[PDB]
Amino acid sequence: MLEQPYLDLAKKVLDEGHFKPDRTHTGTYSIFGHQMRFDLSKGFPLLTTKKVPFGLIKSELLWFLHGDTNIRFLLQHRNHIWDEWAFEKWVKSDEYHGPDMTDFGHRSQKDPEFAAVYHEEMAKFDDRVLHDDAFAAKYGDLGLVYGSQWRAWHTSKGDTIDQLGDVIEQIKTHPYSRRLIVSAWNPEDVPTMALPPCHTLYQFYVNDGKLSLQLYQRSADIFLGVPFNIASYALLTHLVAHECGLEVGEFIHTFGDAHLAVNHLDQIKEQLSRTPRPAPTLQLNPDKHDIFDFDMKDIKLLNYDPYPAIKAPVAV
Amino acid sequence: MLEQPYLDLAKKVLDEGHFKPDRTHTGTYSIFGHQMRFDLSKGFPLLTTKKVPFGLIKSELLWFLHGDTNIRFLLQHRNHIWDEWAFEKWVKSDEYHGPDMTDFGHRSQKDPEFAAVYHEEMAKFDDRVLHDDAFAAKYGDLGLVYGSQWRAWHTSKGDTIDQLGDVIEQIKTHPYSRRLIVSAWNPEDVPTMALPPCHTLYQFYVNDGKLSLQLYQRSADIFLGVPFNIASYALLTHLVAHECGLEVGEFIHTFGDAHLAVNHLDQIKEQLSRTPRPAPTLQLNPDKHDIFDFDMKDIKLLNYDPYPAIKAPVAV
Ligand SMILES: O=c1ccn([C@H]2C[C@H](O)[C@@H](COP(=O)(O)O)O2)c(=O)[nH]1
Ligand SMILES: O=c1ccn([C@H]2C[C@H](O)[C@@H](COP(=O)(O)O)O2)c(=O)[nH]1
Repeated sequence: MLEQPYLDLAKKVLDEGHFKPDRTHTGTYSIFGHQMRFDLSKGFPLLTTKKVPFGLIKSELLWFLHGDTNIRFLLQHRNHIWDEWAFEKWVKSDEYHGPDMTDFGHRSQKDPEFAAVYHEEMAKFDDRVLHDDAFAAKYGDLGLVYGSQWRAWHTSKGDTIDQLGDVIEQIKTHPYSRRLIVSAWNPEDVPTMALPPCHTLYQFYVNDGKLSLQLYQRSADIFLGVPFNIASYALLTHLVAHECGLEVGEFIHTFGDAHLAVNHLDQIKEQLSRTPRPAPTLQLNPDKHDIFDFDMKDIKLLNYDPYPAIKAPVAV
Repeated sequence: MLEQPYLDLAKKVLDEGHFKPDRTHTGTYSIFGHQMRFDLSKGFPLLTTKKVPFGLIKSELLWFLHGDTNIRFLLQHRNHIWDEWAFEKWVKSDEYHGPDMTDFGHRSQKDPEFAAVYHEEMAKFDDRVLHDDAFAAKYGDLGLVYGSQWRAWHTSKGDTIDQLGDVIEQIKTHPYSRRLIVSAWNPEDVPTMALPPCHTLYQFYVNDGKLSLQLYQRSADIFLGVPFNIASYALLTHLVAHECGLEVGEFIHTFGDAHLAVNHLDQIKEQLSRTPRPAPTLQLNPDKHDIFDFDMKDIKLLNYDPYPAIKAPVAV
């Protein structure tokens, strides 16, 4: 079925990946270099063998797409994927006056009595970002994230490039171009960012009226990360194809280091017992064409019928 | 044999690639997204089914490695891969006083009586670059090429990053790093360079004392280009492994658009009749460790026994 490539990457890491330490007290099993294809005319690759929240995956992408770097848009669609990086900033800053909150990510997962204060402060931090304008502008704004790297790359003569807007324009006028490339890796920010981007670079490709997209992903968490990554970029393929009025082609997903966390073996094995169902269909608004001004209600998912979600611990 | 992946990419493009126009009056057959592996402990992947000039492939890489961007180093090892980009500059410039030389690449291949003056001027241009210092500095210097993109990426606050020197340092001290990435794509130069780099980005990887390298190549000429590309980067894998004292692992070659030019079908079919021979062995100087100061005589090839070379026309 559509998703087999992903079930094949999980199996491949299980009986083939080697043990490799990382930023965590536990390790990972990992491989290096891996490529998968999804024919997007076959259906949309949201996993069926595990419930994946599309609304999250899509409100994040819109954010990227508007070139926004402020958490606030996200909070307003109840999407919190990005709160820990914002709130970190808050905490290491003058203006903050609360229980230190040092190394809160690790310590969220030991103490059930800290994990309860972290969850209080965070709710207030989210609250202030949502209502206090001055506040958002100071700690709601992440600075370097995909949205500005895509739509406002800072030059050396202090202006701004919209890589993606220009690229889309190129697709419209030089479809056979071999240089349709949006990159998110700036070698001058990289050594001082707490997260240099995982989604390093991608490249668009046109042939016979079809748009395809290859993603170069330096590092992928097979269980938690890669199910979301797949849908993000398959959605982007669709949106760009829609804006250029091209038919949709293939999403190619290339990896550097694909890993599975050692405390996720059981969950992943559980996943491999399930038998894929038919893929959902994606469905974009026909009246609206500028994808830059797309909203939530413009992108529908149809016939998504997943297995239950698989809760799992996180890696810290 | 070691090279099968390449013979498998050529076949794959033959009975599977679709017709696609490009910068040339002829087309290309092409595919999008492709990955190959070469286990470098099995031997060095210089093609055996077609004579490939190692000396060229290596004097180019040393140049990159010294962070040089001046043609002159190259001329001094009789390597001309880069002369047309230098000389172009010359020609569209005040100081030049000769037969116009407009669109010389196309017109080199029609007129056997132009192709003879182009070959005269070029010999003089090469001569001046070799002997006139002021001259080299003005037209010998290509500006943006791999050597400065690797070793002197210009920042926004007007300094210089040595991506590769830093990366190597990282390999030495954080071998399990998932961010060992040297990128050659600067979104701010890209729209005004006559050749935005083909070799877009690469990433190093370490496990069990072995170094591997994945290359993201946006565009590859399967017949002319890709045999050289393979050895460049397999050499680089070796040199970096040597400097970090790690064993050598795999070279993974990832492609965006892999193409074959329509006037190279016959040559490629001829190539597929040949039967690979055993791979040559690479052999680097043990006394010298700083790869930045490696010379020609420090890198030997052993037991390279190729088939004859396959001359072919070029695409213009
Ligand atoms: O969409 C995402 C976002 C993050 N990660 C993971 C990969 C790693 O587990 C971690 C990044 O750590 P480094 O790879 O930078 O060291 O985030 C994913 O797999 N997918
Ligand atoms: O080492 C090299 C250098 C160049 N090319 C080719 C690929 C294309 O034929 C051409 C670049 O043109 P664009 O892809 O930028 O349009 O150079 C290679 O395959 N390998």
